[PDB]
Amino acid sequence: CTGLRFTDDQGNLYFGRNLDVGQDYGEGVIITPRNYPLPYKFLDNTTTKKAVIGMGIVVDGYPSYFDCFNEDGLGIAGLNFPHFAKFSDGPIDGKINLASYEIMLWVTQNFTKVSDVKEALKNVNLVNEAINSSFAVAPLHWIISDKDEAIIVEVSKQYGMKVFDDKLGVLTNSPDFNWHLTNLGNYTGLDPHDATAQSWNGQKVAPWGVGTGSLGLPGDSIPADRFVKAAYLNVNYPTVKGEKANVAKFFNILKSVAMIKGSVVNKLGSDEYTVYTACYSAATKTYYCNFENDFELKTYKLDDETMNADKLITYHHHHH
Amino acid sequence: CTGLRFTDDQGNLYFGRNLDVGQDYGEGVIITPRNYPLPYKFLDNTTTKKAVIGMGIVVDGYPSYFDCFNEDGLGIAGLNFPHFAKFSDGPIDGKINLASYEIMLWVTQNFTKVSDVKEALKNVNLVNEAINSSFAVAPLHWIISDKDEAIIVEVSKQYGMKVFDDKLGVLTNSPDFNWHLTNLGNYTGLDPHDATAQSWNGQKVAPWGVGTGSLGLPGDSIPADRFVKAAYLNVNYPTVKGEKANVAKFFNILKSVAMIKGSVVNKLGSDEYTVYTACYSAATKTYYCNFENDFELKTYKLDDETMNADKLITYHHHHHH
Amino acid sequence: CTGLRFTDDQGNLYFGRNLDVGQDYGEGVIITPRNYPLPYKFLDNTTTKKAVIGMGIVVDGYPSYFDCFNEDGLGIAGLNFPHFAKFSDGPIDGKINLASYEIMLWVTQNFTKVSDVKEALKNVNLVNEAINSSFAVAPLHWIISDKDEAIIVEVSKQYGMKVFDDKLGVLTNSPDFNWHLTNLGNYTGLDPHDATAQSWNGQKVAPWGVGTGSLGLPGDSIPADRFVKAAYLNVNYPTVKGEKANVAKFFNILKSVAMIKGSVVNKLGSDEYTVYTACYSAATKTYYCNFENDFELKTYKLDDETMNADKLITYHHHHHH
Amino acid sequence: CTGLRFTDDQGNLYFGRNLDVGQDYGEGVIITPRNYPLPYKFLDNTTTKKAVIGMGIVVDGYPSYFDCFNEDGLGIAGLNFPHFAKFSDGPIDGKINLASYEIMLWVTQNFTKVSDVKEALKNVNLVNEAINSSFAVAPLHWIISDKDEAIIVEVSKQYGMKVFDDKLGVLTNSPDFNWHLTNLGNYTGLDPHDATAQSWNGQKVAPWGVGTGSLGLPGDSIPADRFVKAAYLNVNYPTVKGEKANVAKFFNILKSVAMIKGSVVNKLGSDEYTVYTACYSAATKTYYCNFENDFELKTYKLDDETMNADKLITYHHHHH
Ligand code: NA
Ligand code: NA
Ligand code: NA
Ligand code: NA
Repeated sequence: CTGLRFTDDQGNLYFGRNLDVGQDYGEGVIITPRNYPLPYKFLDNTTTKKAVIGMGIVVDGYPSYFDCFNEDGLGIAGLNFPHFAKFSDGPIDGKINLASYEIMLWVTQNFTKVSDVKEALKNVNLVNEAINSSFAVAPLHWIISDKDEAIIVEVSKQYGMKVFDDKLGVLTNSPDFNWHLTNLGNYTGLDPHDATAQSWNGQKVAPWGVGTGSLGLPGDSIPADRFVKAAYLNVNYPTVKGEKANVAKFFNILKSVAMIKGSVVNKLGSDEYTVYTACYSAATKTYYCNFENDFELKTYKLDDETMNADKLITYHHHHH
Repeated sequence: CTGLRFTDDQGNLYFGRNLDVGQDYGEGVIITPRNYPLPYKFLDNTTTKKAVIGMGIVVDGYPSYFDCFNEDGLGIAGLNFPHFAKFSDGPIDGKINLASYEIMLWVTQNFTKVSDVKEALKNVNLVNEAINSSFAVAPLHWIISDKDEAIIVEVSKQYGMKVFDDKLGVLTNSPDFNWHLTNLGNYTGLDPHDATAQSWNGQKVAPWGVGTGSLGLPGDSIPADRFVKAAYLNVNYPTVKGEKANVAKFFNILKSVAMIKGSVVNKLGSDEYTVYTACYSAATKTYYCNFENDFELKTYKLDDETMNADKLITYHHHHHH
Repeated sequence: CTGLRFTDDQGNLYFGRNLDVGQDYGEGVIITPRNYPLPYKFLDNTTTKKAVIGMGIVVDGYPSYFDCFNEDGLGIAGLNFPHFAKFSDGPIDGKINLASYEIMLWVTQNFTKVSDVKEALKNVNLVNEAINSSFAVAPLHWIISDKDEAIIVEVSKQYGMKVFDDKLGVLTNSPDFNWHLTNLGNYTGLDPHDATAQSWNGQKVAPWGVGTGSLGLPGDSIPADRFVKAAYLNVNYPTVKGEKANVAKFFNILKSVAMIKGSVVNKLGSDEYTVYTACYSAATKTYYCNFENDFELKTYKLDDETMNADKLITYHHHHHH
Repeated sequence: CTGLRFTDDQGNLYFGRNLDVGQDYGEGVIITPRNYPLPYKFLDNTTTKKAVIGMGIVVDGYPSYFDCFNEDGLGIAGLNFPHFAKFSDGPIDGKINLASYEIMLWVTQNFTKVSDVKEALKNVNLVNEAINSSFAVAPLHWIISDKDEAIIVEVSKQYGMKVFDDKLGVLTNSPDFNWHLTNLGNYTGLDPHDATAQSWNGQKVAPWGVGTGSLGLPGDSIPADRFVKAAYLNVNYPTVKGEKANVAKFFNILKSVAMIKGSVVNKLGSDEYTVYTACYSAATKTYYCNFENDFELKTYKLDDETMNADKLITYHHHHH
């Protein structure tokens, strides 16, 4: 998995992710309308006040999102953080206690600004607790973004709860976010500008084509390598104008660091690959995605009809 | 540029390319119908006998293709081959003489099997002659494919004319094709299979995520590195079923090795990037494409209307750079 | 700099380092005998009780070691830790307070087991104090080893004081040690075993020579890359028998990751390179070393003469830079 | 294997090689004096006119050299060229026909200048013929050097006999020399100069230590990678003065690209590693070497005693 965000020139946000998995989770697009029942394990039950859209599954009427985005332009994506993620073994007195899966809707239902999320997370405790008996707790970390800033939320057995500002606009998987940030200093030799002809003791040594400035840029799917590549691409990609160009830019970057089917076989014998790429445009309230076996962009929208529906709106699962 | 071909389980061909350039050329999609006038610099002028589709420009009524594909399922793509490509000073008596730009139509008009193209090429001579004085001769090499085999055609100052079988189904830019083939032996350490946990003198060293067996796979846009990655992806991608799945597999692979805007600045100061990605599906006679600033797939078809049109059918030019 | 330790089949320790710098420091080999005066900034002044040998300079009669090893087979080496290393503003009541330069002698004089060093360090405080106003406080971290275990000591602004067990037997420079350890998981794809011939869609792709399983092993002098390579070599080098074979194995490994003159120019314009490589053999109490411009092994020994000398024994300084 | 040459400021040559093998060949240092019997398979038998030194084996009184150097400052080293090397299946009329193993002494006995070797090789045919019944033909290519130039001699089934000028002063193994030269253009992004701090969308990304300019320099033992690294090191290493400094420089470079024991296991189950590193100094007529298990430099010399001996002078085989 790779998460990505950036803005156009006028602060319109484009924010999304690749889902890179080794099995089928049965997910599909889900629109949660306003005034939908919203239970909490350790807080008063309530109802949604904001409509949200994203990809996920429905568990006894609870929309469990892999990524979701509210009508006000703030979203969150959950990505794998194995060997690090570890939540509290029980709620703590005086904290805002959330089972780790509840963070998706807690963030999208109560906030519109990342700066506010940041202040609220100072009294939040994430609890190691599953939705129900037949689910395990997923070892996730999260990227949260509005149009002004993105933060990384990580709760690990190594370091506890840490919240990072993410100026690169990217997130992958393990190890922890500061490790990845530190790793970038080893890639300062990268340069978009091509090299030119040289004399190696009088032997002409010259580029055969363009691209020689990025010698050393990794192209495999190791999380640290996708991180370096996605970060490099995102910060050097110019700002572009309009919905079509920005959506295209989003998919150009994430299809570049996609995990290609057949190139990764996990230790259990299964292919791991990017099953879908998705982008939320806050300006149009539109969720764009495509699939490993179906490349044309699909669109799903928060609008006056869907934001006010009486039930969840769920699209059949796209068969991988 | 990266060219790519493969087939599905029924022998349906999927064949196309990325165009990675640093300036605008005015190109767009062009259908050339049957019975369209076809001049030759050094051969008897004639008319097209098969319809073709692809990307290119029209120069004084002559469709000059970047890539093109005939209704019988054989296609060709021209890619840059700098510091190598060199053609004859003039025509040669006894040979089939073509200005190098004429090879696109000469191949798509006269053949349906790459086997026949291979035999005819033994008597072909490519000439260093431009279409007119406004254009320079482009230093190209070519990939040609039907459903059964793909070949690379390179005509160089170093080696003369060479024709290679291309079992990898990929082509990029310089150096020459046998150089790239030889390079693959240096990457036999790549493995789709993940590593597992190890004991480094009792220190547990274990992967953090999947992908560890492809350690060393280059991610940059140097032609050698795009060749290795593109070949590695193509040969390990499973054969898939149906038009939608195969077209998506094509774009999945070529977008993986696309040259991303902002990441490559040439020595003249211009961004080099993939301005379009195109796929020809021989089974539906459909040309698919999308662009750096417009990701939706656009489709264009050779069918009973377009193949018997009375003129060139030209779609508008999408601006870039 | 790269520090390295391992043992032979009998538990004889071989422990030393490369010094990779961009200027001359005047260093040379120094034997400090037993019963030599030993002042402390924040502790009762005393005398040495064990003889030590290593590389360093003498400042007003005080041997300031870059690395040093005591007659009981425990040693320590200081390596650069920039952008991390930070020590206390002043001493702290109740702690064993040391100016950071005093750690070399404090360790080699008071311990023979790394286990005891580990316990004492829980009450140690390192102070940001130079030896005098002519020298700046060096931003060091340390590797300490006996025959049984090696530890890394890092005192940083980011993390305070940390002590790590070092099963890899290696240390380089920044970032912090847990960062490097974590990095190793990304290199689980490395394999000493050669690849063999493969079929890439029927194209034979086969190694041209041995070594193909270590595809992706970095060859540059970035501290992260020297750490990965040095750890990989050390853990896969077989245990060897005898003094000559073990000393050679040591130099084989450290010369593999040496920083070669001319290949690294720092932002101030100076060449950074390995000016010397040194190995302490605990079994013979012998310090071996050679230099960038003099490859013969020079040897210096702690024995009954040098350990009971009446003064510091200093060998001449070999000029560099 | 890696071969290396360079000169000091006054044209004194330093020239040698690593031997990287997976088994023991029983080789040792051999001095061949003047007037020693020198048979040829396809030419008149003669005697040596120049003394030579180097590493090799003795086969029925014939010194079969892995590398050797004549008293006049010209040397040759044979290195592996598998899957390419292919010699003539029989002598050709009108050519100077040499069985491929005879080239070592033919070059060192008849020439002092590489420019002369170059002209003579135009009428030379290398023949696929073993020393005797119990030896196979080794698939070698060669590096030949005097103080002014080095050439690469390659006879392959792909390309026939080719002779290259070698301004890099290095040679490894397969593939062919022009392939390696072409490969350097892909590494033009390498720079000895360190990178400096950068702003990745306002995130400080800065080197943690020196060395960042050579991002992408390979450190494994694949022949193409040792070639790139050795070439880079040799052309950026400054010229140095005097015998000690130049011998040290030689070993610094070749120990850097050495094949370290335990890091390479071949498909038959054996470790491959650098068993010896050797350097001939033409100025002192001294052959320096050390070994994987014995690091102190050993020296062997062409002098008035050894150049005029009555038999071969052979040192017992160093046991690996
Ligand atoms: Na509740
Ligand atoms: Na004509
Ligand atoms: Na004191
Ligand atoms: Na004879």
